[PDB]
Amino acid sequence: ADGKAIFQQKGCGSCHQANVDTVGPSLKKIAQAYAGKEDQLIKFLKGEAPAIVDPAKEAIMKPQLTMLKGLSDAELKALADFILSH
Amino acid sequence: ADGKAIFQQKGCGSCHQANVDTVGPSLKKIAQAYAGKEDQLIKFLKGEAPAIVDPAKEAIMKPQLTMLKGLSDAELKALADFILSH
Ligand code: HEC
Ligand code: HEC
Repeated sequence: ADGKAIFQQKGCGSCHQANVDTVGPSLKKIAQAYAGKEDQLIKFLKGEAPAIVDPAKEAIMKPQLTMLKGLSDAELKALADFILSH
Repeated sequence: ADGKAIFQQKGCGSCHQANVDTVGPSLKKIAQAYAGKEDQLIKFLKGEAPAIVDPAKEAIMKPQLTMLKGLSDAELKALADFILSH
């Protein structure tokens, strides 16, 4: 699986730039928060774990997770590993 | 159906403020573009009609439409009529 392609095509980049906080936190910031926590990042992406980066705006991000409900666990992992690479 | 509640809960407001263009066009701008074109706005929301407001960023908005695939046509109309009210 291609985490970069999934990220692109689900429209995530609109709120998540690599190195700058905008509507959502940067990928760099998310990657740092979830360093060594890949399993938890996958859980988050499933709606299974709490926001740990910007809880003030948790409810804004939550609905975006609905996009990901067609992905396998391997694809979710690939998406997580793309995020973590930043 | 409650178009305002649908808008809120699908997370649309993150990119669409009432009166200011941000990541996406303002609701006011969209409402003006689709004045007298409710049917076309509903088609757009279904993935059925082209972007007429900001075609440069059509591909950014498109994936957001996937959220709306659980809505009835009446609910899509309510969402359209909430947008149009601006
Ligand atoms: C409409 C803007 C928007 C879009 C589009 C968006 N996000 Fe977010 N995202 C946010 C906001 C706001 C936050 C901060 C709230 C939070 O931390 O949960 C956030 C936070 C996150 C976080 C950190 C969660 C945490 O632990 O705090 C991850 C991971 C994430 N988004 C992934 C994604 C992915 C993957 C996509 C594409 C499926 C996506 N986002 C699309 C707005 C967006
Ligand atoms: C990640 C930011 C983002 C989110 C969240 C978002 N949009 Fe958009 N939207 C855009 C962008 C960028 C445009 C400009 C491209 C375009 O006009 O299609 C746009 C344009 C539109 C338009 C005008 C389409 C046209 O004819 O040009 C409508 C209607 C719209 N969005 C409705 C919605 C609704 C309803 C939701 C919630 C289900 C939503 N948007 C969520 C970014 C977003």
